[PDB]
Amino acid sequence: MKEFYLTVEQIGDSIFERYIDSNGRERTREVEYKPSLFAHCPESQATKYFDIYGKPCTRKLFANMRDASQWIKRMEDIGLEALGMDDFKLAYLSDTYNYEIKYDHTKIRVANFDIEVTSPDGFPEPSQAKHPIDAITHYDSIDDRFYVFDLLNSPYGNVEEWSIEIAAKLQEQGGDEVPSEIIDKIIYMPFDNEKELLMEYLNFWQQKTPVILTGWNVESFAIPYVYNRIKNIFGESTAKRLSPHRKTRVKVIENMYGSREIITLFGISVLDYIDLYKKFSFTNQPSYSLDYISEFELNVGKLKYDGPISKLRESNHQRYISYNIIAVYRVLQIDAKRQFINLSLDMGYYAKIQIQSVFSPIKTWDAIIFNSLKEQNKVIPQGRSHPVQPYPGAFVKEPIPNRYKYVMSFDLTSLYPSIIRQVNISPETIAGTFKVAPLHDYINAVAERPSDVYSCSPNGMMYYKDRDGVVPTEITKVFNQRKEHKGYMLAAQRNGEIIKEALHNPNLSVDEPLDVDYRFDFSDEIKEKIKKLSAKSLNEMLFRAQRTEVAGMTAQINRKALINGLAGALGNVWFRYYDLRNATAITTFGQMALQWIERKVNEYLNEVCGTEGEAFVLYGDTDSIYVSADKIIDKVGESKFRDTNHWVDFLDKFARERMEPAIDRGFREMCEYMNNKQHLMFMDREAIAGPPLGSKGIGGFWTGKKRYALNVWDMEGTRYAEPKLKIMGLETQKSSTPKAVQKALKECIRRMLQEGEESLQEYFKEFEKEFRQLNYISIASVSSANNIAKYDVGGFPGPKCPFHIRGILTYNRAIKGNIDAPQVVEGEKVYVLPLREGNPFGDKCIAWPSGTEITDLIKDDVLHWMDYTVLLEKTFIKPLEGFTSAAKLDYEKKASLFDMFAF
DNA sequence: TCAGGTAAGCAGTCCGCG
DNA sequence: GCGGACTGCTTAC
Ligand SMILES: Nc1ccn([C@H]2C[C@H](O)[C@@H](COP(=O)(O)OP(=O)(O)OP(=O)(O)O)O2)c(=O)n1
Ligand SMILES: [Mg+2]
Ligand SMILES: [Mg+2]
Repeated sequence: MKEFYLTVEQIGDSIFERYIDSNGRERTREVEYKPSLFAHCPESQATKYFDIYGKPCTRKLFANMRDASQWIKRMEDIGLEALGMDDFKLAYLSDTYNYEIKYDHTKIRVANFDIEVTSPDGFPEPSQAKHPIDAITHYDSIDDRFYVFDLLNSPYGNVEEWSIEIAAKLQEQGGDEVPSEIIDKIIYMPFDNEKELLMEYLNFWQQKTPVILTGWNVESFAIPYVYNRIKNIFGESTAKRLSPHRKTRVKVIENMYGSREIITLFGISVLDYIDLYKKFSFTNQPSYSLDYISEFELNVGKLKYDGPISKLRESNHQRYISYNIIAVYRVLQIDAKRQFINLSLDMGYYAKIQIQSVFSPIKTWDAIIFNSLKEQNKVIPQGRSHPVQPYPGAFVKEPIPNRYKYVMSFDLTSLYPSIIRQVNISPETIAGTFKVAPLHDYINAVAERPSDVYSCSPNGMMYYKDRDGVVPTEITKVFNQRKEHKGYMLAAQRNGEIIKEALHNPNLSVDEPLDVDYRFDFSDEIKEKIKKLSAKSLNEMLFRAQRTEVAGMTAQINRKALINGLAGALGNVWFRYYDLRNATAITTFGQMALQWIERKVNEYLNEVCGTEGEAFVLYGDTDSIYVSADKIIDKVGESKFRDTNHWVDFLDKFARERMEPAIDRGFREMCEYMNNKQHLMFMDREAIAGPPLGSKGIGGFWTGKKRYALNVWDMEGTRYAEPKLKIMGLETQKSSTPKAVQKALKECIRRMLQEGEESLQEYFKEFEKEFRQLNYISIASVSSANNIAKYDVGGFPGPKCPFHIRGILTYNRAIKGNIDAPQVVEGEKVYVLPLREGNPFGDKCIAWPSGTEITDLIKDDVLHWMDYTVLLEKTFIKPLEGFTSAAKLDYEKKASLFDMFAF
């Protein structure tokens, strides 16, 4: 076995490292690491160390890390650059693991835990920890066991032991329905008192010390609550046993409004799953409660109980403990699906950072680039201070609002990273500048050629062509990984569609799902076998295919996110390689590329159609073009196609055989114009969109920038069994839009695009008539709630008070005095409802914590005073009015001369 | 909402617009 | 009532 680190820390002049040794065993060591830093030196001094610009450096080897840090300070005092890796544990990892790390996840202890705390007087604050911890469930990935620590005796009630037998039984049997597959994995430990529970928990923790520590809100709640509670009962030294090195730090996390505390446990890598989910899922959710996310991710029912959670232990200890166990399992279930832990480990070990640093793209890239440059004995520059300066980004074309019947789209592959590679944009590759013409002049190829020597961006920057910069080199490596995983994702997607087709004609038989790798396109043999399978086996295969697609999505999109993160890091003042010249070189080239190719595609299609000056490109955003294909379809004639799939094939062939070579010629010319190092502008066909053949559907529409809908039949080579709606920006896509309203607006759009005006009018009429029956939560708007205190003029709305904040203030007055009433949390999200005039709440709206039922203290009055009319107009009618006017449709049948009863 | 980036949409407040 | 200046929030990329 090749060795790999688990955790690394600097504590004074020592590195503390936990690691897996050559025999696969977990060990810990203290190393008195002597760091090196660098200073510029005269050419007269023979050296093997050079900075990124090729200037010679002397290496200074320090007696200890404190000496090195002090030297950095004195160098600032003198006014001289202190070069090298100033984060010493990153240098330590680089020296200790001077190879591509291969890690074995089976040896890494991943701990998932959740605690329960009964509190009669509101939310139990982690920084006070004034209430007993009465349950802990702690899952250990190495043991594959759920360790349950259950407090039987508390000042808030004495209870009986939890029953695994009742826990396993169905809810319909009066049981808790703890999943059958974890029942035999539960190790249950009841405790007479809290001191014994906590002492035993620490002994357990010492035996099975987490490397990766996760759960739901563990960083903001569970960890600080456990640490502070132990601290309160036993003292500080005992609480610090949560750290393998007995070192902890209270860390103050600042935001805009804006501060909270966490506990850093040295020698542990905390990856709170809520934060992993927020970074890696690419969702924006109305609520981030575990119940909400679990329901969204797994389609599992909410954990049902009677009364408040503050009385659950006393009234139903059995359910209390079962739900604590289930809470831990649901995070495991989400991860088995999303694979964010696996992703974090992959990224972390690739970069050679503390695993928790994956949350920082700057730290991630700083380490990758340092390791790369170190291999060539090059020396990284010192991070400098920079004022924050705004800079220009992408071009977005203003579309003409309209219906668009036949649409084909194209999108540049990893644009920004591709620009970096093509132009060779890097700190050490800057060759100089050239005199800029207006962007329009480059777009139209009338400007003077920037350089005959160097590779250029239209922002005025020139780059060397003799060798690749470190940024192009390293971005290429991660890009290639992304490309591989996207390949697996798309194959699984295509494979899913094959299964969906078979599900139309399932064989009536008893059989098993096929053992197949869904990351690769099914062979003919597999395809034949699939057509002979039962619906039960096919649905299981579909589930597996979709789980494979999810796994591939996680791996690809977040590698895409990482490489795009490097382009953005160049525009962040804290990045070691911050340079607005390089950040703007990328964005400005991107603007030119889009508009260059818009002109080229327009010219090509005008030529092939035998027309002049017509706009075929209807829209573009950053690196995409949307092309009107009406004229292409019309040249062969609607009536010449057998079915929808026939014209989809035609457009697919047209894109591949005609348009793609034209796009490529256009970009090859642009590459020569800018004298770039390597042509890397690859613009794959994305969507083929249109109405079903023979229908009255409109196919698509745009209302404005970043606001459109398309009926897609093929997306990047995935031919759908059923057409899929691609809706961007519209209210159906916004977490702020009520759930039921998203659903209704989506159906209106479906009818518009697939069936036509009449079908849309029928549905509108029905929804308008029935909507007052919808559950209040389904028709509540959602909003983040920041700056509640600012607009609070005890306790009424101050000047310019936002609508949702007014709602919260209404809520606060209506629950005033109640210690048990759920409190709106600053920075979190609320449901919002309008209130009818003359209501007992004294204002026009009310808001309460999102993902929850409004407290029974006021529920009936809210339900009675809900303004359904205002609700409908604001969330449904107004957006729909926007869709239909853009599409030139009416959602209500206009009067005609035919209106003499007989239609 | 600690944690790479910019562009740009819509809701709402305030208040002008004879 | 619509829209402009402005804040707040949320999306596309
Ligand atoms: N969060 C984001 C999203 C996008 N972009 C920029 C960089 C992208 O390269 C460009 C185009 O966005 P795409 O969504 O088309 O993503 P890519 O082109 O990078 O990848 P691909 O199109 O291959 O999926 O926009 C960004 O800086 N930050
Ligand atoms: Mg792209
Ligand atoms: Mg794009």
